[PDB]
Amino acid sequence: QERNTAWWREGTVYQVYPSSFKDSNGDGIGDIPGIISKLDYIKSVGTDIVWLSPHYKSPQVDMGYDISDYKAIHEPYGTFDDCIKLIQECHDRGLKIIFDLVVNHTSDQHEWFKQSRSSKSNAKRDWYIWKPAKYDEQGNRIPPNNWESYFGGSAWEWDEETQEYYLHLFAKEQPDINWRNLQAREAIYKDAILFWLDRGIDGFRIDTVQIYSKPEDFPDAPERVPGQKLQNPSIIVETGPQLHEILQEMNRKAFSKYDIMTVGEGSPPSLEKTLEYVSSSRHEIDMLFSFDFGALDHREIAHTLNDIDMVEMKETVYRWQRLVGKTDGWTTFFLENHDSGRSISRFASDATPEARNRSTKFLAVLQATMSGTLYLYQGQEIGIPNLPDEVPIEEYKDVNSINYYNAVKEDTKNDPDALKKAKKYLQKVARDHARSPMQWDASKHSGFTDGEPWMIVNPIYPEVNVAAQEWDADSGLNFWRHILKFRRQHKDVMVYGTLEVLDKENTKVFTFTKASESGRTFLVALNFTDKAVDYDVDQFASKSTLLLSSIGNVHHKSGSLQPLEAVIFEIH
Ligand SMILES: C[C@H]1O[C@H](O[C@H]2[C@H](O)[C@@H](O)[C@@H](O[C@H]3[C@H](O)[C@@H](O)[C@@H](O)O[C@@H]3CO)O[C@@H]2CO)[C@H](O)[C@@H](O)[C@@H]1N[C@H]1C=C(CO)[C@@H](O)[C@H](O)[C@H]1O
Ligand SMILES: C[C@H]1O[C@H](O[C@H]2[C@H](O)[C@@H](O)[C@@H](O[C@H]3[C@H](O)[C@@H](O)[C@@H](O)O[C@@H]3CO)O[C@@H]2CO)[C@H](O)[C@@H](O)[C@@H]1N[C@H]1C=C(CO)[C@@H](O)[C@H](O)[C@H]1O
Ligand SMILES: [Ca+2]
Repeated sequence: QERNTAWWREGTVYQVYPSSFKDSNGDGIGDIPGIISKLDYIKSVGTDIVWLSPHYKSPQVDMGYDISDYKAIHEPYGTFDDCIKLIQECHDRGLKIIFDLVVNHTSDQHEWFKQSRSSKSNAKRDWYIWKPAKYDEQGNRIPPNNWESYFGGSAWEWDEETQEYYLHLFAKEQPDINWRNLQAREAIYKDAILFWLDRGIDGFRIDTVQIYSKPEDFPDAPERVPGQKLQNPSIIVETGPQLHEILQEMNRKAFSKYDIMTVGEGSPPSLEKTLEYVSSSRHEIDMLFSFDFGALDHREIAHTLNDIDMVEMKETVYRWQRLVGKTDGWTTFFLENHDSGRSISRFASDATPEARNRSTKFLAVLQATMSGTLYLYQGQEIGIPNLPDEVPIEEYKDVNSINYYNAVKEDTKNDPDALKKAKKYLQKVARDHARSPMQWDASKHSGFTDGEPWMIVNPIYPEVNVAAQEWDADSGLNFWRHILKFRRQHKDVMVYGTLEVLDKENTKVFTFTKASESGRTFLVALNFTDKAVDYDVDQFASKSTLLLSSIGNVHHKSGSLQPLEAVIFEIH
């Protein structure tokens, strides 16, 4: 297996969320012709690869991650031929395109499930996870175990007709596939994987890549939340008894037969268990998204917010940057996605127009200097921030946001202090901050739509929009275009280099080196705080030359780092 791998190792990925990128026909929903009309723009950012979020036929309970037919397109996004055309349009512009592979579960509207739920005697009954009910000391019906769904409530839904519980780690409308069933495996390989590989896509982002294989005895999850009755089972369903077997099968039957890239969502906590997924010697997948960085400011199982521990952040970056150079594996780096809040609001400052611009550049230096495959999310390049405090809870259309808030409403009997704390939690880390439509210009709804958008546009759009940043040399967009050019030109150090952490105990400045096998070495220093901090590069490098600062080289002062100032020096 000798492959073309440089294109995905060095490539810049731009993730498009179809419902929110560009509406071509005034119904308020983004669509594929709209995407096609903005591919020139996507290319102009420095993108090599487009990651298209789910666009298949789907009732949109979980905005496309509940799929009812892998071989058909969500009608608002366009026709089947619109999708074939999008692939060609990307290829025409020198852009690769990867689709989202969501096969841990399907919609409850998928024909497979309609048949499986039909009857215990149906041929596809075993294609999903059906378990009998249990009874307590008082004789009341209870589910097989304490598993909590990732979206709240029990992970088992009761089907009255067949008197059995079915598993759903996500919503009740997303029943989980039984990956022990070999007939289910074959139908998924045919419909979800090879159908699209045969129509010329360049690979897949694999949704929840670690949780396909459940442990046969479905035991109770550990007490992760002290005193709570239900417990999230992520820690026991990840890397299950058949997981590696399954990825090996996907590789042998499909991924190895085409010139593609595969990135899986979710990584183990250890280097060696991670290498079981991404070591090129394992012939499974190419790279993984780790949730570790995204978890530095909140704990989702307890819905709590916390201040970022700078030392923990250093250890978290090094943890997965380690893969490049010292192993035959690969890694990824990203600050934003369709499941996260905006990076400038969470890791920098969105307080003022000046701060929004400064913050966009600061985080661009942090991402651009990380080894592995770099991923951008639509709007990260212009610095879209979180929806402000004035946006009411009713605008948070995400099912996860609605479920959590409603859980607080029910369990606290509308305690207004509890709801305010719930709102504040969501204002920081809800998925809705990524789904507010892309901001093209200062017209009505930022030019995303001629009609009324499905989701409210962030009200900062008159200032923050593509049109306002295009011809301003000082904009976040032009900073991103420049730093991606810098990254490509110095790929030995930025893409493929080995990362080492210096000045570890410093709680205000993160300093790391990027070194290529040739010996060429860069030193990167980021002041994450709101105050100027004394910083002497001569204490970490004998000789250094400033290459760039996120605040402008002429504003860099020797002996210190300004608030949210990131600098790159060539050393040795
Ligand atoms: C949305 C996302 O849910 C899962 O990821 C999050 C977990 O639910 C959180 O609890 C938290 O996980 C932590 C683990 O509990 C902990 O053991 C440790 O590993 O750290 C984790 C981070 O603190 O954070 C996770 C990241 O948000 C789930 O695993 C992930 O796959 C889900 N995302 C995709 C799944 C679906 C289902 O189709 C979609 O709704 C999303 O759009 C997907 O992209
Ligand atoms: C103390 C803290 O103040 C500043 O942080 C503020 C931001 O500048 C504001 O933009 C605002 O951020 C909120 C966003 O508007 C909002 O969208 C939301 O989602 O989250 C943000 C709230 O967290 O409010 C912030 C005040 O909370 C300042 O920029 C920042 O540096 C300051 N952080 C200090 C904390 C540490 C300890 O970890 C020390 O190193 C320094 O005192 C500062 O770094
Ligand atoms: Ca539309």
